[PDB]
Amino acid sequence: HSLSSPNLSFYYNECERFESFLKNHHLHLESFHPYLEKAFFEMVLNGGKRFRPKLFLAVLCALVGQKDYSNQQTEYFKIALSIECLHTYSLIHDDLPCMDNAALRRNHPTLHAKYDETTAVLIGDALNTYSFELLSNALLESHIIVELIKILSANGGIKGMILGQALDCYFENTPLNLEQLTFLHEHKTAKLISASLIMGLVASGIKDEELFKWLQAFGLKMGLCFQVLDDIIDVTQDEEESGKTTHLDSAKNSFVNLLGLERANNYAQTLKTEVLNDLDALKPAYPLLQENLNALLNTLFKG
Amino acid sequence: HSLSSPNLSFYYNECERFESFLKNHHLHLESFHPYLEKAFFEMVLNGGKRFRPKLFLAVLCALVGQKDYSNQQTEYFKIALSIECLHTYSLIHDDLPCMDNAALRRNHPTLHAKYDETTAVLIGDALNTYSFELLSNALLESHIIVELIKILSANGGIKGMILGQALDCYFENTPLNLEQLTFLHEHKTAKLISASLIMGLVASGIKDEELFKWLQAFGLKMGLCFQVLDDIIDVTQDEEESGKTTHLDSAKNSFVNLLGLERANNYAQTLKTEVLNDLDALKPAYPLLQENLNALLNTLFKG
Ligand code: DMA
Ligand code: DMA
Ligand code: DMA
Ligand code: DMA
Ligand SMILES: [Mg+2]
Ligand SMILES: [Mg+2]
Repeated sequence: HSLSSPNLSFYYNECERFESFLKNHHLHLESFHPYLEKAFFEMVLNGGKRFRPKLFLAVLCALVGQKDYSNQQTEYFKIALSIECLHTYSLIHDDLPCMDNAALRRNHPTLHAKYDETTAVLIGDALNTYSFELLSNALLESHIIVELIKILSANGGIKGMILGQALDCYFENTPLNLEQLTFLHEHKTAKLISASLIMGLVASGIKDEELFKWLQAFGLKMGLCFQVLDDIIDVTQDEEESGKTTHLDSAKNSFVNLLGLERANNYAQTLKTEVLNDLDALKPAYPLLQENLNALLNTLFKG
Repeated sequence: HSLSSPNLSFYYNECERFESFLKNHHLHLESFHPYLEKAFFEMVLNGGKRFRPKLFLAVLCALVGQKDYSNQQTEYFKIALSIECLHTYSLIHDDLPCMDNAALRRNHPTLHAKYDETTAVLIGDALNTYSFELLSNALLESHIIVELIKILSANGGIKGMILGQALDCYFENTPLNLEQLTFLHEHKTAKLISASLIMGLVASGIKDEELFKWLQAFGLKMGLCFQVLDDIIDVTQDEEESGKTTHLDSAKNSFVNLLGLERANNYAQTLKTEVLNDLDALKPAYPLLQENLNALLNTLFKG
């Protein structure tokens, strides 16, 4: 890392510490199944940018004082892991033969390729449910926990992430317009990204309705940008760099298919610019939060 | 109905009222998907004995006074519906082509037969997540809600229902012993049945650790009995009576395959007898609870 403020340095360190927490997270299963214990958490451990926990932590590390943060660190990490579990579950089900049929994710074989289809369906299911187990076991105030579960379940469920996925699959042959593809991407991807942001504020304990509505809106815009960049990743990166299977392009609905690569790059660059401009509005009122988010987004936007 | 006490009559009425609540439960989805709104709740509406909500209500109606119950009825019904949603999700994923490949459930076509495989996977996922949305939106005390989510997620997840399902599918060709099949059935089926029982006590607000441990143990024993009777249902009932596809018998692990029908009936009859005998221990201390559970189990055990 370069020359960073104490606040930003603290945030970076917590992201590393969360990765250790995730790596040392063991679930003990006693049964006569040969591999279920290992295969359950395998996809979480396999890799990932941890973008959503980083979003969660960016809000949280900036809003609560380091000493007040310290006692509840493990509990905050449980919440961050619950977001990652739900995200990982969606990846597993996304890669299914009946869905996107992918053989590789996070530089490793997919659960249905290594084991079988059934195993992949069921572990996806397990991680879906496990997200809420982790959340309910985090030792924060009860009303905070309830509110966190409300957010994760609304955004990750039928009105959010799943609507996006169902649209993506149903209209895989139908060419959609830009407004429809934007809607799809907002649901498929942006909903969970905005959830991560507002869950941070909720987990902090701080009442701030104005900031809540800001973070939620920011996440939808930035989450759309995230997916547009992901669509570009498919044609610009090989499997060794992306960690995941390159889809056969024209078979599905992406920004690159709709606009062509050159126009999609233009759309993405101007979307990036607006995202970072919106982030400047945080700087007077919430400078510590701006700092964390700006650093996270610069790292993402560099490639 | 026959001649029942006010308490038992109240319980019967609440079960009917919950069915109305479920039937009038609407989720509004605005999107350009032609059928997702309808298909989401379709399998819940299609039918079912509502055995698990009835278990939940049997505990709850008996433990809390009718006037104290009245104000929170809707909230209690949300919790009961969350159990049913999670149960329905497991049915949807159970019937998948890669799993049990069933064309019929609850006297209706399965989601993958009526729509497609992808739709079935995703709606199952949605109902899984939706269970926790319903639970977190029930207006009871926060610490009760957290505790309810803890129970439903532990028992319905990797250490419970899913372990059972993964065992069932992995060892579909391996013939298991009686101890192994019992273990499988306890996880696959009994875990969610015992959850329904203890969730009732938790939802009531009453601290009773002795009753908690009793209900949990009772549910594992009775839930095993439930699955043994279900195994017998496959060979004794046609599709019009069961509402669901008759599996091709010897291909999987059931009590009928392991013991043969005659021995399985003997095992089931003596299991039933022990269940009802265990229920007699409730009668001095918790007579209202005994009454509700005994009536529910007599109805189930009659066929
Ligand atoms: C919706 C979408 C783009 C999922 C892939 O997410 P990601 O780029 O965060 O992958 P990972 O979690 O492996 O970092
Ligand atoms: C919620 C979720 C997993 C969406 C996947 O979208 P995608 O198939 O475009 O993502 P990827 O390119 O990472 O498979
Ligand atoms: C594990 C198992 C036996 C599932 C079928 O449950 P059920 O007999 O309660 O079916 P339904 O929910 O349709 O009444
Ligand atoms: C948790 C769950 C749905 C288990 C199904 O067991 P099964 O396949 O024996 O049940 P059914 O005979 O109802 O399909
Ligand atoms: Mg994909
Ligand atoms: Mg089945």
